[PDB]
Amino acid sequence: SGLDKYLPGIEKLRRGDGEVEVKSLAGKLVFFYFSASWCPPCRGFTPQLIEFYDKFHESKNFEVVFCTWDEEEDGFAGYFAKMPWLAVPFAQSEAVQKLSKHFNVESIPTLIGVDADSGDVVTTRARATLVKDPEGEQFPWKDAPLEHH
Repeated sequence: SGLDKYLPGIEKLRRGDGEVEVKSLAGKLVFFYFSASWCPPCRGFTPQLIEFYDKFHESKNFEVVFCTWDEEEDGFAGYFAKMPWLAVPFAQSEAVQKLSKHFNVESIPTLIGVDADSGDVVTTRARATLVKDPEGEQFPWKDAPLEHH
């Protein structure tokens, strides 16, 4: 895929106490969710993305991949246990730290959605738009063309 740029060499992701192949994300919009258990504004945003996800990840053809800023593995494990989507393994935090820099993530929560097939960036403002569009009437909230982000 186009995700090789963002998760170089990462062939699988965690899902629950299992694993899924990255290649299984083809054709979907893939949201990188930068968050952590210790982050105060993240605690109330997570459930709101969980509700959206449970509703629409199959019909709206998207996936969400937790990219943790947790540094303690029990914090990460505990937060990931409440989530219904995928994560970059805690053992591959270095890949998350590099992606965080790649997208200039300055604070969390932050959600970035990219096309899994081409790797283009489709939206960088979904954390701000989701809370005002719970039903996803403007999803995927594309970033406005012809500008900078």
